[PDB]
Amino acid sequence: AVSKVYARSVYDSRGNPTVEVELTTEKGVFRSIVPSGASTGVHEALEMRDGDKSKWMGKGVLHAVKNVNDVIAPAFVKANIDVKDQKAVDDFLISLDGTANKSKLGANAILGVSLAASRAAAAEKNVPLYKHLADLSKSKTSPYVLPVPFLNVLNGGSHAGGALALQEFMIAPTGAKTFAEALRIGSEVYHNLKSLTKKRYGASAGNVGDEGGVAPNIQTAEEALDLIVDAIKAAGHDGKVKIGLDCASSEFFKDGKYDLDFKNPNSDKSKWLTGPQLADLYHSLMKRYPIVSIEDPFAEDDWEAWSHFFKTAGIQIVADDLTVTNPKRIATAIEKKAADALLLKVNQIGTLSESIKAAQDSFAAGWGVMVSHRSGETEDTFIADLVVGLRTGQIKTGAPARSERLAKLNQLLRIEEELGDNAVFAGENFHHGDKL
Amino acid sequence: AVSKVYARSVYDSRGNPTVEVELTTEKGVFRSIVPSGASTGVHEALEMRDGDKSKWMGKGVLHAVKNVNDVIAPAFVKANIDVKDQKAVDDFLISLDGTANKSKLGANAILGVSLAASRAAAAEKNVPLYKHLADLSKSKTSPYVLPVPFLNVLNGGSHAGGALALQEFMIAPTGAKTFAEALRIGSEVYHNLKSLTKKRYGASAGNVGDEGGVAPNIQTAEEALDLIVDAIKAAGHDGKVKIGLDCASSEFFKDGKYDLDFKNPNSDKSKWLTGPQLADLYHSLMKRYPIVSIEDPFAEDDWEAWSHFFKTAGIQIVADDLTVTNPKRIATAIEKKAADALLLKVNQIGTLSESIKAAQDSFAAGWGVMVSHRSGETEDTFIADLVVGLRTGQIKTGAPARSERLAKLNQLLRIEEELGDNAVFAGENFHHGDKL
Ligand SMILES: [Cl-]
Ligand SMILES: [Cl-]
Ligand SMILES: [Mg+2]
Ligand SMILES: [Mg+2]
Repeated sequence: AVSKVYARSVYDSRGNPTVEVELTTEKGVFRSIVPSGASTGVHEALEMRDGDKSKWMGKGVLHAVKNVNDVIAPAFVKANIDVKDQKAVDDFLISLDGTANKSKLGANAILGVSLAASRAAAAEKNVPLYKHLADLSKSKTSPYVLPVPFLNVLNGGSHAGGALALQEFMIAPTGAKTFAEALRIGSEVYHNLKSLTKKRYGASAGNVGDEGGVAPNIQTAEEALDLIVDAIKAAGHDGKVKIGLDCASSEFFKDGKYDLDFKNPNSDKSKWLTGPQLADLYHSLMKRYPIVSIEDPFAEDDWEAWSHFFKTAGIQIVADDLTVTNPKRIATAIEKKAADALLLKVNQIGTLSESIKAAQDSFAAGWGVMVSHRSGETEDTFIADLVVGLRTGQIKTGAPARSERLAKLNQLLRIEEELGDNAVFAGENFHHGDKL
Repeated sequence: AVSKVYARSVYDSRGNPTVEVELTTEKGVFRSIVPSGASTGVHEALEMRDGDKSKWMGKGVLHAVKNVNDVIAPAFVKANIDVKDQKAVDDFLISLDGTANKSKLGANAILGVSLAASRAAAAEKNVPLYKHLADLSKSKTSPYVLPVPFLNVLNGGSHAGGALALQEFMIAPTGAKTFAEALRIGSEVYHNLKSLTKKRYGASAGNVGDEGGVAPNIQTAEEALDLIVDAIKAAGHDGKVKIGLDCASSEFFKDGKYDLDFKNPNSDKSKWLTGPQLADLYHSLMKRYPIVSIEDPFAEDDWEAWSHFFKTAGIQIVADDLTVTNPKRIATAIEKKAADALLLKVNQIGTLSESIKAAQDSFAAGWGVMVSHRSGETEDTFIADLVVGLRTGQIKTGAPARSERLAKLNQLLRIEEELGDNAVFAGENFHHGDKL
């Protein structure tokens, strides 16, 4: 029985405010912190921002906090809802908002409460969070599955100087026998990579981006890939570590063509590519490097490009901007066979219930689900329990640097330990961890 | 009653393993993570590192962990000590190790249990951690004092590629009326500095160092100071934000002199300074900029340079490498009137009791105490409660970026809200927060 609902403003990993919510019941006080999403998006749930240029550069969340304290709290408390019933909880908040995009209350206000309720329910049931999550999602818990962590290690695209258009380069320690082992190997690689970067690109090159990876001035994709290969070798993990890529192609998509030199204000339209030309480029890289996952290879609305590439690509293809954790977009993607893996951002949708259904719908279609962090994260470890609870076998939660990232990885080490014999590391079979 | 003591290996903010301890009592499970120190030091407690080049680059903490699990645990559990009795707990641990620098068990194995114990005691007493810490240190609780945060924003010296010899540039929002307000102001200036840096030094300049600050290629101290002044003005916080510096002079101390171009292998010995010459340089800066605190202005053993500068300097003078949170070093510094503020790194000593005694000893001599994070931090927020419990009025815990930093800052916001009328923000009187 919830006796109180309260919110306050706290800071995310990048120094911007975000919402923190507190739910109190007879078992104690349960908290959740919302990562940073969108205030102005077409398909996503909207996060409410204060917009007062006089405070926090216009990024405050006092309005959103006020919605929780003064709008949601009274009603919720009065409603006397069973927190164990996540669905009723979420339906309640949704109805209160009454908008399709949670634009009345703000998706940041709604979500905080959604997740806190889950924490409360787990305490009530006297079980760990991931177990309660497994219950809510009807996932197999015999055994449970630990995910392969896709570690951000190097960044390109809008995150760095240099011509390199591809946004994220990650490592996936699929060859490990345990999560703890996958994490150690991953950390060794990262360290080796950091050192090589400093050596070749200069000390300043060691500074990290929002997610903990480095971002030297790289000029080509081969350059970056070679670098990573060298780090794996140096760490002595050849054959045990694969590469994941986030092309974030919507950033260089122009006039139906893809500008690989989008960084050049003077890019040559002559050289811009068509989706098929671009597809051929990726096929080439795939043939030369151990790439096992590719996210957003094509633009958000370029359905045709995605379907074409999908037909002949043999690795996991992840949809991020193409689907924006949106039910309608997911349905379209599925039907068109545009990809086979969905990057799940709880905050893009706004409630635990909807998030769960999105994953379910995805699994039902034979697709994988990569649970993901946001660039502006917090010390909240929810996602760690979520990836285990949904049994996806794969998570994207930053480099093995910056505590907003590590906090999740650490929670995973904890979970694995606790599960003992009752859990398995997804390893090479991460694409379908739910079916293991 | 403690029924179990357990340790595991987790990762610090830099991706290095560290020790995590958990203690169980009838009230629950209590945990703590140790920040990263030194496995080698002449005066600090020794952190135990595995040294196996085949794992974690030689940084594992399996041995330290085995020490907790196989040596400390059994003995601790059988001892049946009252956790409320912090002295008994620490005495027990110290004796068990039997060395003066905790080199048998490792300071990292010891500290974890010391801290965890404090958490369990707070729960038993049914009070927030900061209150228990207040009780333990005999601090004044009416009202309580929230500290001024010294936020790292820009780095030089070892941390950057320009000629700048000084290591840390921090801002301290003394002019705010509340901790929350000081934090908001602090964040605004940080954002503004980041923009300006990217603008003048290039986008790559926006990447952060270990502690969340930027590290552009700055050539002079004025250059850096003016940048900060500009950031403060851009943010509209003129007069409310002060500057704290960490010269880390030991880094450029050589042969009795101070080489300000130590980064240059071509430093001209004819330009190396004497303590008094260096003292003059600092005086000039203090004249031109609003510097209210200077850390390690002279080398760790250069007692004479320190005492002399101290005579004439009218600002807080902080001791770091000079004291290494060591009782003998502190006593010496006090006696020689070398500084008036001690940087406290709990991990440099190894136990909570000793840390408290060190602050007490410092307060007794009229000095201030700046509670500090380590470069390798964690999601553990112990230090936030500690600064409040010791009533110091000043904490050094990184830039307002990277969750291993914000976690503490966010913890303070919570403490502040909880205390309500019962607390006050140190503001301009941070030097003597204990006597406020
Ligand atoms: Cl994001
Ligand atoms: Cl340190
Ligand atoms: Mg993406
Ligand atoms: Mg220092």
